[PDB]
Amino acid sequence: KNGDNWNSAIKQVASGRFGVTAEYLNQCRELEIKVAQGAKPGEGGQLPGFKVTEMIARLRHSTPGVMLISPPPHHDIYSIEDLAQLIYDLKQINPDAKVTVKLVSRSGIGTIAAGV
Amino acid sequence: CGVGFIAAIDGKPRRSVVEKGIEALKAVWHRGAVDADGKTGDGAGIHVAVPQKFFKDHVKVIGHRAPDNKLAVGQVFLPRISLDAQEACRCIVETEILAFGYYIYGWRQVPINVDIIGEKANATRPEIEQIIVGNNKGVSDEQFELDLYIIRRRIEKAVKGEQINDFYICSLSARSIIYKGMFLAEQLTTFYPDLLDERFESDFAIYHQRYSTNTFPTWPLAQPFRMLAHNGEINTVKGNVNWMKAHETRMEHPAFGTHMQDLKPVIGVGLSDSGSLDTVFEVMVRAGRTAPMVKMMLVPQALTSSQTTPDNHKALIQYCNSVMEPWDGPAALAMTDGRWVVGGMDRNGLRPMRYTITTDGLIIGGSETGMVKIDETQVIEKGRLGPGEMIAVDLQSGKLYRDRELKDHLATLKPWDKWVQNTTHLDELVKTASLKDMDKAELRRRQQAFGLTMEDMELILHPMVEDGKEAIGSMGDDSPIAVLSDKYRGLHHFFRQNFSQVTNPPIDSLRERRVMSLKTRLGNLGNILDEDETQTRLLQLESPVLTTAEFRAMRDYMGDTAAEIDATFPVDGGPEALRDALRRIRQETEDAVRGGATHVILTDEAMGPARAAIPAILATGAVHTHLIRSNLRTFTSLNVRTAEGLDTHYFAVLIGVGATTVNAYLAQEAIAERHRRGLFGSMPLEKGMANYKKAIDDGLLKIMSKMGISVISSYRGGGNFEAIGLSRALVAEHFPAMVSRISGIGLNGIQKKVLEQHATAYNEEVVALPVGGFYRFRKSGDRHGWEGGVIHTLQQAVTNDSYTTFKKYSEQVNKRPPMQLRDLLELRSTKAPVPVDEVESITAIRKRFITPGMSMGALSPEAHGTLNVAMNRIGAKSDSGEGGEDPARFRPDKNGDNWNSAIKQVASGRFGVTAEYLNQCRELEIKVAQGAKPGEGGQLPGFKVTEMIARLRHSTPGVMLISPPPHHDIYSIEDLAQLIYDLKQINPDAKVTVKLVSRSGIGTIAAGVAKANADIILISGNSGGTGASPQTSIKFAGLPWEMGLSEVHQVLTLNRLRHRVRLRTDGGLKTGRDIVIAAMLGAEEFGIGTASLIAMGCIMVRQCHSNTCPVGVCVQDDKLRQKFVGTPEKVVNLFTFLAEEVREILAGLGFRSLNEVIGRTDLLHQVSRGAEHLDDLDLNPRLAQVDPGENARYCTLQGRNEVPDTLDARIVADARPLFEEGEKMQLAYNARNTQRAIGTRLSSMVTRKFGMFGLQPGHITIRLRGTAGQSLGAFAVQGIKLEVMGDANDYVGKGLSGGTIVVRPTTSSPLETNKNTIIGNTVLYGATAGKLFAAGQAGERFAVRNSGATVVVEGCGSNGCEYMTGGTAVILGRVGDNFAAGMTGGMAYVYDLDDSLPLYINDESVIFQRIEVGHYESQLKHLIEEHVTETQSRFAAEILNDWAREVTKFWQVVPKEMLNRLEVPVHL
Ligand SMILES: Cc1cc2nc3c(=O)[nH]c(=O)nc-3n(C[C@H](O)[C@H](O)[C@H](O)COP(=O)(O)O)c2cc1C
Ligand code: F3S
Repeated sequence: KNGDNWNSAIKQVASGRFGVTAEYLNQCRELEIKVAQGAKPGEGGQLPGFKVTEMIARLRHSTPGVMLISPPPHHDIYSIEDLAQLIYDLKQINPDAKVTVKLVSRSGIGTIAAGV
Repeated sequence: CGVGFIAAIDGKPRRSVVEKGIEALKAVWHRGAVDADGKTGDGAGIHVAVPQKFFKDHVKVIGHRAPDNKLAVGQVFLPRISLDAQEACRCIVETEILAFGYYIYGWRQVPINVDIIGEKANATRPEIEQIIVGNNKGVSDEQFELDLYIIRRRIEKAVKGEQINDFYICSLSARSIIYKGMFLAEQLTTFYPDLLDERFESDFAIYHQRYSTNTFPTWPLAQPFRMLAHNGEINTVKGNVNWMKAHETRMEHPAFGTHMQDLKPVIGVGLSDSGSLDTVFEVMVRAGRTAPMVKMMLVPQALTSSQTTPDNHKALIQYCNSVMEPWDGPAALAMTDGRWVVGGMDRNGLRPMRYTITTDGLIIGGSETGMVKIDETQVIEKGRLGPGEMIAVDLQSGKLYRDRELKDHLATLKPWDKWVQNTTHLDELVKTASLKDMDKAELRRRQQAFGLTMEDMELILHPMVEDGKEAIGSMGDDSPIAVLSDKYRGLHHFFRQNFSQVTNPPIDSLRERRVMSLKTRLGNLGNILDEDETQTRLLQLESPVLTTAEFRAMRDYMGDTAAEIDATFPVDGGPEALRDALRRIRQETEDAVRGGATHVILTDEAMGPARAAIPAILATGAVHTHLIRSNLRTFTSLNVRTAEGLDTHYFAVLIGVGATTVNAYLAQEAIAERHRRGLFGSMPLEKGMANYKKAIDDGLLKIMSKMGISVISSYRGGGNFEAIGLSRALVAEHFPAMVSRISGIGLNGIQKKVLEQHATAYNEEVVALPVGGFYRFRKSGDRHGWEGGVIHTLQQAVTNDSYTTFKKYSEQVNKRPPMQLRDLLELRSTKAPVPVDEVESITAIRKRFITPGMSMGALSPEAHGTLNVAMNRIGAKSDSGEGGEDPARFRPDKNGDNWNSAIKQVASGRFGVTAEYLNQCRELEIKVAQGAKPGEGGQLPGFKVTEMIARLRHSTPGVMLISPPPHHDIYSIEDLAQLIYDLKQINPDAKVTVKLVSRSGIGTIAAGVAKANADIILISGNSGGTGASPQTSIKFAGLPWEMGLSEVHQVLTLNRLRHRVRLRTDGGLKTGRDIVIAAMLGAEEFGIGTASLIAMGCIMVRQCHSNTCPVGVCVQDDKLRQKFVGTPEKVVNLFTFLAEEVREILAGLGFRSLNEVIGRTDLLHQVSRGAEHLDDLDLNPRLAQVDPGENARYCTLQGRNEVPDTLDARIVADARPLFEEGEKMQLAYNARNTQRAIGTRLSSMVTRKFGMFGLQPGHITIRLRGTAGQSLGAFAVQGIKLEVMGDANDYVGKGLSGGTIVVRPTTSSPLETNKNTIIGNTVLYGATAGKLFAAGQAGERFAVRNSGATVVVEGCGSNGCEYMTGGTAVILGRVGDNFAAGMTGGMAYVYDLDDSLPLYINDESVIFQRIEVGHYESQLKHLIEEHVTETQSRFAAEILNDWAREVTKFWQVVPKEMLNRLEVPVHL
């Protein structure tokens, strides 16, 4: 009511697919795809046991007080063709948003850049 | 437009100064007008020192040997068309230079670039050359400059003496040089490539960029002049040039020598006002005086009778005003000598000026602050200039003198207190002389001799001596003009007063009487180029009106030195008695003057049954003009008696023509007679005489302030009038420079009428005075325009739908004898008639009609609503008026009507003006004046302000409301272009229409307004009604609208601007023939006005100013409002009938539509009255037809005229998420001075979206870096917040309604907050609600007409909180002069450290005291807490720390009207 916009303008599609939902993908302007980040490029994001509250369980559709660790590989990205298919899917489900990949700087990234 | 000066304090030549000057020139394009092509401007110029090394190297390159003494350079514009004229001009210059024996080094042709100048300013481009002269005789510099000045005068004279036009010496000296032209101000440095060389170095630079009012340019009329650079306009130019012509005969000095006989015509011919000002300035400087002294003597400071000024400056000002008469008007001067550089203001403080000091000893002054860029880490003092202030720099000693220090250094030269002590003010003289009768028969005889009536006499005389004020009319005058009458009318009916509309504003009289002077000096004229206490040995009077007692005292004083002259002529003389009488009195007074008599007394006590009296106006004019033409007026002070003077207009016109004092003895005789019969009651004779004298003085002050003049010493002999209905020969022979565009009766008719009246008076034994019918109607005589029969016939025709009755009404209206100018005309055509059906549809001409607005405070809201309903039903456009409008009227009706308007007025009061109120409309209207009162403004009596109008106007109930005459934000055409910019910014779908009043010379203002991006002009005649106005204003002002309309159309077509602006006239239209004639003259839209009122109940009772109008139209009480009998069907039928008659007459003419006739004057002809024998009124110039060329005479483009975009656009694209979702936003930008009206378009958008108060405060915030332009936050609604870091220019916070503005120096400022200026003038003009927190000294006219806003400022200027009505203002520190004058509602809190407030404040309607109630203490505490939280000012925190000790230092200012109506008692 006070002109406060609490929504998030960029949404993420990570390797966990915790809160992804048909309604969650239309409240945005740009969607982002997560491959790896600068701290844990291989093992994916993790969340401790005593952190997840009941609200976290409702957000992530899970059991309260359990250790949640995201699977390292995107189970639907096993090759670059899978990446193209996933971008097709995302652009189909959202008719007006943009897609974005997220890489980590390493040698031999040129071919990956050209592919994406 | 703008002037500016950059000076170095040390006094060393350098390049950075010229660099800064050119940079300042390059950023002023926003103020000056724009063109269509972008290659022509109004004129620009720079004035710098002479680069000695540059020309020395040039001469060395030529081949000569450069000497060591200085080298003078002179710039000349030679004619370019021919070739042999250039040769003769060079020969003239060389033969007048080589006379003094100097040596010439040669000429030079400055290279210029001729692709920048547009084609218009190129057809009159002169050939620019320079001449280099050198001193081989070896004289000092002062003699050198004096000789060069004398050489320039001699050259100008010898060239003028040969009719060699277009030859101008711009500047010839060895210290200064001038580079001026007609190019754009920006391209200066790319037009004169000489200025690009880095070898030009100076220590002072003065730049000017003017603002023209004519499409045809002229090079020599482009500022700056030799010793001056003026911004504004000088009103008193005619009186000043006349008195200069008088003084030209006895001014001499041993410095010049025989060459003084060359400089007799000190003022040339064909120069503008600033030109004459500059030439007199240069003379008085070269004579030996210094620059500050002559600045004081030409335009002095207002001699206040207060204890704010010590006696030193008081005696100085007395001497200055004793030497020379002032030059009133708005003027911000930036002049320079060879030694001093002075900036100064006028008496009132209208134009703006701001200066800044750097750390490296450099001072930069100009009109706006952001014109030059300086880092914040180098400013030392940002100042301003109040009324009459001045700041100077001395280059020889290298010092900077501010106001008080310079005033002291001036007043410490000569013993001014002793010199001023040799005067004599005639009060103790009459007091000690007081220690040392006419029968009623001859009294009535003479009263009938001079045509005085009885009822019209007491109706205007008894209210003068009863309370001390003047009468009040209630409706527009339709009496015949001075020449079309058949009864006797004195000469004063033939002179209409003047006024200023746009070029310069009028002056208020009730709240600015401190700055007006009515002093009169006798025996004071002398050598202005001499300085000795002999000049302060004269006679002083407080007012030029004298009763018989003081007149006898002065007569006994003068005694034998007077020379009394007759003013009578034999009645039995031949057909040429008046001319011989004039010649006789002329020779008599001239011989008396040559006889050493220093006084002339015009008296006509020799009237009897055998000799008639000459109208004193004519005698005074003849004597004055003859004493001027015989080089003798400088000797004798003219003294005049009369037997007719009764009203203020008579005394005004009698003093304006040359007289010094007027004594009306017969009126005092009549007053004493009326007292001896016991009519006033218990009032003594002396009290009545005092009231009468006060009334005459106030009338004179009103007539002076009508046109922006504050000194009677400069109005005398000015000829600021217009004679309508007189021959050209007589008005050019026996009167000063005036204007009479149409001719009139000559000497024969005057004598005939005088003799006939005298025969009716004395030959027959008249026993009682007639009843008279001038003001009111009577059956005896004095025919009018509206009559009983006509009113009844109109009412019947409109109430019975009988078109035949309307035809009979029109026939009755047209058959009357000629009562107006157009009645002397007759339309004709040679084509064949056409069946009536082919004429365009009735609705097509019905849509060309409007109804001029009337304020809601004047007439009852029922009639206003009826007009609006009828107009919104028929399809035409109505007007809301001046008193705002009801908000709930913004919704349609269930029956198909709408109680809204289509045109909103933005007057000089700004009552209900709000960002919303300017949105529900189509055509904004900016009222400047009207026909019933040109220079008074709208007024509303006391008891007509009920609670409804109180909640509408945000005012106090039961108290009078008189709007200020001048627009506090329109002081010149520059501010008017600015205001039109703001108004077109706030509303995207409106066309801004200006209103005008007919007068002489309106063409210049017309062309200016056309160039100022206006859309619709509106010319009004003198026959417009009102709700309340003085009688002199109604009967003795304005001209018929035909003359003005013809003039404005011809001027707009001449400059090829007519196709860019429509035209519209109003005032006294009843029939169809007048509409067709108005269409023929050039009008396109017509307003009917009061006629509609008569079709609604008004039957010309003329009691609207008493709130008891019988039928119930102009009323504000319950009982009379219920007697309303109006109906919109009446107005519908009225407009239907008008369109029907127009259709019929246009069919009879031989055309088919209105587009075929607009702009044609070759269809009119003139028929005269041979039996009247009067000199045929030469209406020929009113039929002057100029060929339009290719653009049609009526043509106009579709839609409003475009306008450039400001920063607001960049916001509305980056804030679109706000207009689509409604969320908080914070934006940041850099703000230059060129950007104007930052943040108004967003205000309009949010007003359309959420309304006035739809968003909570601070819903969207904007930060601005640098220097904001003019009109910051104009009409910002609640929810917007603006915060600027730096300084604002002017007009900041205008029209604020709910918004929030914050100004503050940036965080790195080394300055002191409460010791510098941060904003401009007229801050918060007519705001309604919101807040304004600042840190610094404001400007003059701070928070005028404020009502509801809350403002907190640290120190302000003069006229603070003037005319306030509500809200709260918290001032910290020193306040200006004349503070809280005329305040009516609200409250003020001042912080005084020296208890100086009781000396500056105005005790008219405010009381100042100490704070006692804890409630107000807590309120002020909260306000200061909020202010210091917002801007983090250190002074506010320091106050809040020591609050328990500062609660006593505060003073409270409370209006005299809210003493009991307030909830909490302000006094315990
Ligand atoms: C009673 C009355 C009140 C008026 N009030 C205003 C006013 O408040 N502001 C204004 O600009 N003109 C005012 N006018 C002038 C009209 O707008 C219009 O110019 C004038 O009445 C037309 O002249 P007319 O009487 O011949 O029709 C008023 C006129 C009358 C008769
Ligand atoms: S004189 Fe005025 S008050 Fe009404 S009756 Fe006529 S309009």
